[PDB]
Amino acid sequence: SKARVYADVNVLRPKEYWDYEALTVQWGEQDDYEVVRKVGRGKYSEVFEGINVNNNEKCIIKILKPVKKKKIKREIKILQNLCGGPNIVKLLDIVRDQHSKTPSLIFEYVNNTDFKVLYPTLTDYDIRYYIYELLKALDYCHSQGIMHRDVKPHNVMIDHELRKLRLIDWGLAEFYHPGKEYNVRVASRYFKGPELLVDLQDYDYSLDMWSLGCMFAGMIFRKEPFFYGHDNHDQLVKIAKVLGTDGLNVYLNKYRIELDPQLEALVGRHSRKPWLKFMNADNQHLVSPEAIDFLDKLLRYDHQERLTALEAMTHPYFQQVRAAENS
Ligand SMILES: Nc1ncnc2c1ncn2[C@@H]1O[C@H](COP(=O)(O)OP(=O)(O)NP(=O)(O)O)[C@@H](O)[C@H]1O
Ligand SMILES: [Mg+2]
Ligand SMILES: [Mg+2]
Repeated sequence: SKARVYADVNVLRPKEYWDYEALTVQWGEQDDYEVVRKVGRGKYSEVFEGINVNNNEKCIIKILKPVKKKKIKREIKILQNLCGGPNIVKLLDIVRDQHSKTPSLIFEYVNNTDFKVLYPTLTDYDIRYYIYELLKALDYCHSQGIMHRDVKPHNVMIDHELRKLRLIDWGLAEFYHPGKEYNVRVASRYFKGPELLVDLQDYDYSLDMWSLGCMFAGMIFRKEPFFYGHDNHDQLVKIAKVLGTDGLNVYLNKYRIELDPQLEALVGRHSRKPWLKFMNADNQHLVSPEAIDFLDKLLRYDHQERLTALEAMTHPYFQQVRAAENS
């Protein structure tokens, strides 16, 4: 399997672009940024709203926990490669604690509204606008040869009042190389695509489109997360109960994949369930034909059949967003 678009970006660019184990950090001043209040975390870090002492503006401080040094160089190099791209979180400085050399990443501050509270207030149009904005970041990162690999609502900051979106958290991201087998232990469970769960390691930028589709399905069906499995195996079973197992078997045999037989038995045999069977009172003001048509072209087992970020932004579903953007 190879990417259908932007497959040669790293191929054609200099080794330094993508050779992040060779990064050379040019540390800033740890004192310029002060911690004001904890806003998030990961198994990987502590994230605080900070203040830039030199100009008084809010900032974000991402204090990294001890991990192999390559993991830190990777996240930094990707941020520097994308800095300036549409809706890509801006990395402002990199600083360390003299004593422990604990690295902290400094970012622009986005005044986010938690998605469990924001998403449910969104109008149909806003959903369209925000997914469109998130698509600009994904088309931009794919075009630069990088997969995000952790597309999910906690990694999408929205300042609703400013109608500003930033695709944050490039900590799992990677440079795309035609033919490389990648670890499949990436992304959040609800957003893991079929290829991660069936162990197809030579995946590409299309994994991010499956993750975007799960976010979209959650928004229009008012159901978070939309594929709610307790562990990986179960995550593939929740997928197979919606998409049907005929499609899966087509898919497994296309790429020459034999599932683990216990997994294979959990999965079982399920008829495809049309999308409209999730339509209800609460979500019917959001489930029209274009939404379904669009969602259907994102949530496909075959990563090769899924829309690319570029195709997705031109889908008719986003016509009004495009026109508003054009005048
Ligand atoms: N620029 C930002 N503006 C506002 N809030 C932010 C910003 N960056 C990060 N946060 C918050 O910090 C949380 C975690 O930081 P993030 O950069 O996603 O992750 P990580 O520590 O590498 N975690 P994870 O998603 O588990 O891998 C997010 O889910 C946000 O709520
Ligand atoms: Mg995160
Ligand atoms: Mg992360």
